[PDB]
Amino acid sequence: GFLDGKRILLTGLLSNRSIAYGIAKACKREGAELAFTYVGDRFKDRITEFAAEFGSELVFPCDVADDAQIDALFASLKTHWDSLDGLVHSIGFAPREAIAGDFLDGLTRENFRIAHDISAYSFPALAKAALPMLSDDASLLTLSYLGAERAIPNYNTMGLAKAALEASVRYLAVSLGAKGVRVNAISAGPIKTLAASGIKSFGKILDFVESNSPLKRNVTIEQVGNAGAFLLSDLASGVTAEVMHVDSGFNAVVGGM
Amino acid sequence: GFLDGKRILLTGLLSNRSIAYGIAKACKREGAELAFTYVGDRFKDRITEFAAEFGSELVFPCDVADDAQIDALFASLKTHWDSLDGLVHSIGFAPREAIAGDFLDGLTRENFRIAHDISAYSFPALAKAALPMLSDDASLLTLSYLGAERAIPNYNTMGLAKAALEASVRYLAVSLGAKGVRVNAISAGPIKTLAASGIKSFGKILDFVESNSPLKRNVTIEQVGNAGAFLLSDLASGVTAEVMHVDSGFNAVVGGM
Amino acid sequence: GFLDGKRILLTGLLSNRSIAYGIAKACKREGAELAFTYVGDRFKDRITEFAAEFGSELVFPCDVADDAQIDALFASLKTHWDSLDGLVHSIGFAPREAIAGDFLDGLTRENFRIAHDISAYSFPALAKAALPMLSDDASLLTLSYLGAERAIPNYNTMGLAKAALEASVRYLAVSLGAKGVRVNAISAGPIKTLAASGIKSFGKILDFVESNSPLKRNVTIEQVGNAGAFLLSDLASGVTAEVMHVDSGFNAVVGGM
Amino acid sequence: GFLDGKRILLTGLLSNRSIAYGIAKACKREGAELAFTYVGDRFKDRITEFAAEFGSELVFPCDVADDAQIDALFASLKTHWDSLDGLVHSIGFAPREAIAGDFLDGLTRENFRIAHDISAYSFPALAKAALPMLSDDASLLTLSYLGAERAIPNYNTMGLAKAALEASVRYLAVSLGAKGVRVNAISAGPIKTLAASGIKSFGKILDFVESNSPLKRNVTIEQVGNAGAFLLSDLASGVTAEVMHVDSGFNAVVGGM
Ligand SMILES: NC(=O)c1ccc[n+]([C@@H]2O[C@H](COP(=O)([O-])OP(=O)(O)OC[C@H]3O[C@@H](n4cnc5c(N)ncnc54)[C@H](O)[C@@H]3O)[C@@H](O)[C@H]2O)c1
Ligand SMILES: NC(=O)c1ccc[n+]([C@@H]2O[C@H](COP(=O)([O-])OP(=O)(O)OC[C@H]3O[C@@H](n4cnc5c(N)ncnc54)[C@H](O)[C@@H]3O)[C@@H](O)[C@H]2O)c1
Ligand SMILES: NC(=O)c1ccc[n+]([C@@H]2O[C@H](COP(=O)([O-])OP(=O)(O)OC[C@H]3O[C@@H](n4cnc5c(N)ncnc54)[C@H](O)[C@@H]3O)[C@@H](O)[C@H]2O)c1
Ligand SMILES: NC(=O)c1ccc[n+]([C@@H]2O[C@H](COP(=O)([O-])OP(=O)(O)OC[C@H]3O[C@@H](n4cnc5c(N)ncnc54)[C@H](O)[C@@H]3O)[C@@H](O)[C@H]2O)c1
Ligand SMILES: CCCc1ccc(Oc2ccccc2)c(O)c1
Ligand SMILES: CCCc1ccc(Oc2ccccc2)c(O)c1
Ligand SMILES: CCCc1ccc(Oc2ccccc2)c(O)c1
Ligand SMILES: CCCc1ccc(Oc2ccccc2)c(O)c1
Repeated sequence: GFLDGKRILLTGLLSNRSIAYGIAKACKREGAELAFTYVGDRFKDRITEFAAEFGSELVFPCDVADDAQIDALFASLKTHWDSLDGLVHSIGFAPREAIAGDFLDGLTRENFRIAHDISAYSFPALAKAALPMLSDDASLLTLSYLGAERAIPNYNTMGLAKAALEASVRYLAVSLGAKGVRVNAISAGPIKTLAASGIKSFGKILDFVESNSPLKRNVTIEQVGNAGAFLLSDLASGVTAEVMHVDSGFNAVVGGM
Repeated sequence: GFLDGKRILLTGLLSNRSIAYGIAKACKREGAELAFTYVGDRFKDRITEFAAEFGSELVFPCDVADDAQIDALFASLKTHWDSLDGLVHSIGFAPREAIAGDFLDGLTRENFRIAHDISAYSFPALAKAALPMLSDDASLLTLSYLGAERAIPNYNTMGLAKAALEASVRYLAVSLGAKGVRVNAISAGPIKTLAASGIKSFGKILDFVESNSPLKRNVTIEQVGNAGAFLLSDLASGVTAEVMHVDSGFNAVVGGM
Repeated sequence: GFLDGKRILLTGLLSNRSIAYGIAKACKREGAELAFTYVGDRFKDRITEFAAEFGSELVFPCDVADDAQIDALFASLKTHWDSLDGLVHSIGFAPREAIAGDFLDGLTRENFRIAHDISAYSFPALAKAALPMLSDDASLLTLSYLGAERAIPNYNTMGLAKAALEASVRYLAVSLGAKGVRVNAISAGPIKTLAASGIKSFGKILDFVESNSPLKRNVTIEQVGNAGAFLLSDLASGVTAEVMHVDSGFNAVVGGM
Repeated sequence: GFLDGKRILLTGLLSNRSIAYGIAKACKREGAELAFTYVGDRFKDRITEFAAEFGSELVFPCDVADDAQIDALFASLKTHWDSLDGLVHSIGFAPREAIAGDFLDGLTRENFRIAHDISAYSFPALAKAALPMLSDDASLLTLSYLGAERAIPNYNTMGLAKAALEASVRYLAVSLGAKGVRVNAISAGPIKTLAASGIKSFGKILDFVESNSPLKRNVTIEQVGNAGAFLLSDLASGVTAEVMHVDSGFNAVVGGM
């Protein structure tokens, strides 16, 4: 398939409901060879299974909060893979206050810092840290959300991280485009994942979108998985710096009238 | 491949440099079954060859300026294909004055009318005219340009057609999304085609883009072809109402500084 | 005030609820000198009153559908005013089918043509037709709507006109910016006017916006009037090609969740 | 004038070339009553003059890096002013590496943190910290740049801060819009200020924009000053969550072809 022989490092695979999960399936299904990351020694076992399920024996710890691990990650990886062809950044986090209720009520220098550190900075951070072993046709891909461009209830500080993340996509594309590397983001629709547990009335949004999206249905990690494989592949060799909505077209309407 | 067994009607195939040409290759290459259109009886012979080259024997006249032919087109087609799975609208035109030099100098109620009739109206026109035989996973795809969103020298009235075209994409996605139909547009970078002959200093733009695009190179009909196949395919089953830039990332920078 | 001595031609003044009405008040209130247009001989009397109410004795017929009247308009005007300092385009229209119910159900080559002729073409049409007597600090201003950028129920074909109109703003700004002329558009929120009678469930939208706008209220022609004066004024001497939302911030949220 | 009797706190006034300077002039000129901030005890003297020049005797230290001073600021201010009617955030900063040369070359967890802390977080930070004494017609205004939406050479990490800042504008508008408070940003064109010294080839950009802007000229702090007075005033009572370009229309074109 269109990923035959491509070596892709996937982050953010946590459950079988993870967006990163559907992207692994879609990649494996297209010939890709995969490697994975996890956070903390207490997940080391779960990711090892998941990796086995995709014929991979490569699992690496990486707390994107630690310069040390990010650097360790690519040193380790280097001994197994000669070069890297794809990196998937499926990483987000915000203190629980910062994504609950009133925007200003959850705001503090600390929450802001953390949400931006982990959800925004980490993406170009990993990029700089892969630059060395990246290939010439290589493709980076990150996940984002409509909340970066429009005020969504409860999203709050996540909204700002995501705006910064999407700006980094553009600055990455320019920085790495010289070397033939492409950088893109997918803007996904609401999908019930672990991370999604912290968005109160997530159920309200999900229902709303199913009512008003042009396609009148919710998206799935397979749909998102499928678009990602594309962007990671050479079919998308003319596509860099894009932010691609995959949300049954929801961004495009004004719903509920 | 990801288009196995899909039946796709392609318009705007004129030369072997046409965008519609690269999209046919990409589709055929992915298992698609193709049908084509042409304008005027004096091209009837050329399109028949082209169709042969993609294992097709289906060629149909269609001047999108004529309600008659647009209707004839889908009546004819109906006797061969039971249903339609994909339609590609690769059609643009503007009187030569309207895309030369000063915007206001080429402006006249007549030019405006024509450019909008042919380049914009025709897309949803064809859609209404296919609605009857369209399938449930069907996908519509049109071509557009960055000049719809930013003032490009010489583009002029084409700029306005293209803004209207892109708006129709959204209204189409809503109208047809109920029936499971997806509608999308690709925003292509500068490609030396016959239509591109009418843009003076097209050579200036093309050179500029090659200098300043993040990927530092120009796009090709194969790159555009490849993205189109994707959008026409069920890989993009979560993607509707999108306008997808395929231009080495050019929209995303500010060049020449 | 900030319009002292500026001579401004206003179109689209039909009732005392018209957007063009609130812009006249705001302009007069700021020292402006006004002139007005009307359509058909059977409104000649109403506009004459309205003009009196703003200390003006200048009323001119102009069916923007007729090259003749558009030209007559500025010939006439020229004998009274030596030069023009501001033009307000407050003109929209679409056959009733084209803004009712299903998008595709109201679509016909004829409706499309008409809505685009009157709502879109007319703006740059008038501009070319004023170019001769326009001054160096002159400012053009048109009205638009959020339906140009996102699919709104019932808006339909008006959506496409408005996208083309907004593109013309950019091409105008480039064309006339050389001569010091500025061109801008205001994107207004829902306001109960005569034109708004043709949007079924306009009452539904208006209520929705009042519920979900960040400011939690609907806009008024005075609010729109006030922004327009600004754009027409030399306060906005650094502002061209802008599309300025004036809608209690509605474009910026995702409502109803 | 349109700011008669309004009490506005201005930050970021550093030189007579400051953007905040032109906004003070424009505000004073329209009837406003002003108060100012400064950073560090070694500027205490300069701001005191500047404040005298606008008939103000209110100057307050505020390192937006310190929770302490931000809180002190509004406690102090409270004893002089009963309530606040306008706040201007004219604050930006990034380590010199982060805005020099290659994006990835200037990237470090620390630079990112700092640029986001000072340029992005500080705006809603100040807002929460003013909420108590803010009035019902109150208006917040921040400064931003086109680099938030498109990759500009050298801007780099500033690009991301600015994207986050502009997202905060939307989330602010929603949070404070309930209480009648409006929140807006101005996207300014290149202006030779102290902060602008750190952008290498700033002179290249400034020249480029003067060549290609629709108005064919650069903007000035008076032009920006004038737009800001507007947004701070009740003329803009229908305008919240907007990001208003003031850049001779530069965002709207594609230059250099
Ligand atoms: N759920 C949705 O609807 C949705 C929509 C759009 C985007 N997203 C985005 O997609 C991404 C994935 O979220 P998800 O929905 O698949 O939920 P998920 O929980 O399955 O994925 C989140 C991942 O973030 C990882 N992560 C958190 N902190 C980390 C750290 N300090 N270092 C490294 N990794 C860390 C978690 O381990 C987890 O694997 C996120 O970036 C999120 O913003 C989710
Ligand atoms: N080269 C560029 O960078 C570029 C970018 C974006 C979109 N396009 C678009 O793609 C399409 C074609 O591009 P192209 O470069 O191959 O131009 P092309 O001239 O080489 O081919 C386009 C085809 O549209 C045809 N056409 C004209 N009138 C028609 C009608 N009434 N009915 C059906 N077809 C008609 C033309 O004759 C031509 O065959 C157009 O829609 C154009 O707007 C070109
Ligand atoms: N209410 C809304 O929310 C809203 C929002 C944005 C823009 N508008 C726009 O502002 C303008 C008018 O709004 P309105 O609410 O006052 O509608 P209105 O009907 O109350 O007044 C608009 C005027 O345009 C006039 N017009 C029609 N054909 C004309 C022609 N050939 N030449 C000159 N004028 C003509 C109408 O007759 C009417 O007098 C239109 O451009 C419309 O698109 C309305
Ligand atoms: N120069 C331009 O072309 C331009 C264009 C668009 C936006 N801007 C933006 O406008 C704002 C003002 O910049 P400027 O161009 O007027 O230059 P400026 O130097 O005159 O203003 C910058 C201000 O930021 C202040 N500041 C820096 N660190 C601070 C801190 N730790 N705490 C509080 N205040 C601090 C400085 O004291 C200074 O007063 C910035 O936010 C900038 O991003 C500048
Ligand atoms: C609103 C649903 C969309 C969405 C859901 C979950 C998301 O994942 C999060 C959310 C907050 C913090 C960390 C990760 C997300 O980015 C986007
Ligand atoms: C730089 C030229 C970009 C471009 C070239 C050809 C294009 O196709 C045309 C051109 C003119 C009229 C109608 C359709 C186009 O849309 C855009
Ligand atoms: C919710 C309605 C918004 C709206 C109302 C009236 C408007 O003015 C019209 C309406 C229909 C046709 C032509 C011009 C408008 O543009 C937008
Ligand atoms: C490129 C010119 C536009 C611009 C110039 C100076 C600016 O001010 C800065 C820049 C970097 C760090 C801190 C403040 C700015 O935001 C935007």
